[PDB]
Amino acid sequence: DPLLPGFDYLTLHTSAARLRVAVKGSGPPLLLLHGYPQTHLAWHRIAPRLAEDYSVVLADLRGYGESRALDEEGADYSKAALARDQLETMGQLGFERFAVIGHDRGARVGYRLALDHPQAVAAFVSLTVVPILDNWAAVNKVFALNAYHWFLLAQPYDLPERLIGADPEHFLDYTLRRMAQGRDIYHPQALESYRRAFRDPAVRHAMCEDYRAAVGVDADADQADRDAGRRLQCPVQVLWQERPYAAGQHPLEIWKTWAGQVEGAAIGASHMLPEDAPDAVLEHLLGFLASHREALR
Amino acid sequence: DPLLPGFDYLTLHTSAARLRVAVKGSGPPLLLLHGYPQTHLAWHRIAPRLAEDYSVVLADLRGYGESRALDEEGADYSKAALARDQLETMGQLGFERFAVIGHDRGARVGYRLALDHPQAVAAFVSLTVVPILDNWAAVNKVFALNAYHWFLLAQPYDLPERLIGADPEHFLDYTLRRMAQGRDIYHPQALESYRRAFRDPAVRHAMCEDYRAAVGVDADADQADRDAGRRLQCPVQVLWQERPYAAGQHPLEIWKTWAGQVEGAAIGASHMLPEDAPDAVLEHLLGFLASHREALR
Repeated sequence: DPLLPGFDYLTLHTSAARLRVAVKGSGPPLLLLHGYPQTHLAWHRIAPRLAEDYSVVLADLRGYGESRALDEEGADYSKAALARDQLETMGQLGFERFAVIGHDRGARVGYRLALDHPQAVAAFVSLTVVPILDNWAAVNKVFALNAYHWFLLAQPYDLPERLIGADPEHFLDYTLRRMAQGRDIYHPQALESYRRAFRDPAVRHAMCEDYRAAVGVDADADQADRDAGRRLQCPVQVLWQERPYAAGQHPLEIWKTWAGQVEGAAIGASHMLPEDAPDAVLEHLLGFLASHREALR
Repeated sequence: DPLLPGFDYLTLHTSAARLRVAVKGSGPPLLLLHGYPQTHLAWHRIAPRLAEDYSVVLADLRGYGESRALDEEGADYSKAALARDQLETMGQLGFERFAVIGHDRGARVGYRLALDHPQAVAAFVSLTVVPILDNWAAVNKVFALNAYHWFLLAQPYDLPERLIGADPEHFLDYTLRRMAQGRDIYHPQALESYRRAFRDPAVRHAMCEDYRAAVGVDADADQADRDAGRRLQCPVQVLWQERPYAAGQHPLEIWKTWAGQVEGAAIGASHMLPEDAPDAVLEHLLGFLASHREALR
């Protein structure tokens, strides 16, 4: 089976970025946002089915894959900046309001987009993510060991770049295997795309910048919204990895503190839900989007 | 001024290790144990003064500097194992009971030695260290960012070895500058010794093993002592970096939960107390050892 049959590959020129986008379909618009250390190809098992019924837009996040900031020196990689990229992307393609489905870092861009630009986001789906403010409050010994890279990649420039850049393919391959819990989920051709991106020093730097923003400005933005009592205004679905959650850390419970309309489900797979559990993900997504069909109008 | 004038350099062959030791002086015995990422030379500003009045023994920790495990494949780098090295070292030199002064990882070896072998430790001085069990309980976002390496170096073999081994001198130099807060405290010749050790892949591996033990067996050992109500039996001095401490985290308060006889002082310097603040350290050490002169008998 081919990868992304019938998708049209575009390069969009926005005010601050050159963005790689792939589009297919007709009907209400959906924007799908991948995570780390991946590209838009992570959606290859999901996006074709969605494009049977929806206008589907896949994008590489700024700095990841083939997307680049125009400021090659001091670009902004905050989630707020990447949220503006999404507004501009969808606007250029003809959409002022759209649903957003994110995995991992892409879900962080997505919820920030929903908070900052509620008029633009019809519905929001998070795969594996709760807001960074909640993640930081949960840090303990085991968290820091399991997610050691959240702390490494956030060290000041150019410490992590020097470390992860020594043998990029080793670090990429190690990381993908770890995130997949050793499961054979990566299409060999999608993998070559992830590898090529990670071999680019600019991509690795942009990834570090994402992690630095997570510690800093992204967390400050979440705190400001918490202080203001600002919530997501659209229906939210959260799909999470089946595992134990400590008190106060269950993803459905956390999302209900950020949004008045929340639903979700556990999926028995690795963290890499798009690639590991596409049929389960699709069943949930399709049902959610159908249930809120009027919201998508 | 020369480095370690009149010190006699020895290589001791113990049951599980080949240990680099340097000795000088006469009188009651003191064992000085350096930390990470250093060697026994870190004591060069302190040990000569002490050797005017005491029998001074400086050792490279197992795997650090010029000290090596005999098992080149699966050696034990727990603090308990390194504590046994110290018993054997001092015993070979003629001492069944002695004072221990440790900095950083060396203080971790030292307190473990005191807990496991109370008959051997006359007095204990910790520079910058509280027990690992207390450190782990304190982990939060800021801790994990500041001490990111505690989490990186504890990742399973051979992840951190691959990262820190790519450009060893870059990582060593970065780390020493960071620990010194940019202060010009490293004697250029001591620095070459630290650099040579870090260029050895076996040393870097042993350092990772230390950090892995900290997460695992070392913490389990501390918990067992806490469960048993086992405390250090000797007088303890703690010298700590002048900085704010959260409630429950002040080093004097923590040590008083581990020992009945505790004193200490803040020193206004970087973490690298032996090299940054030797005169302050010496004033405190000399006074402590003189106050407990009868205990050293």
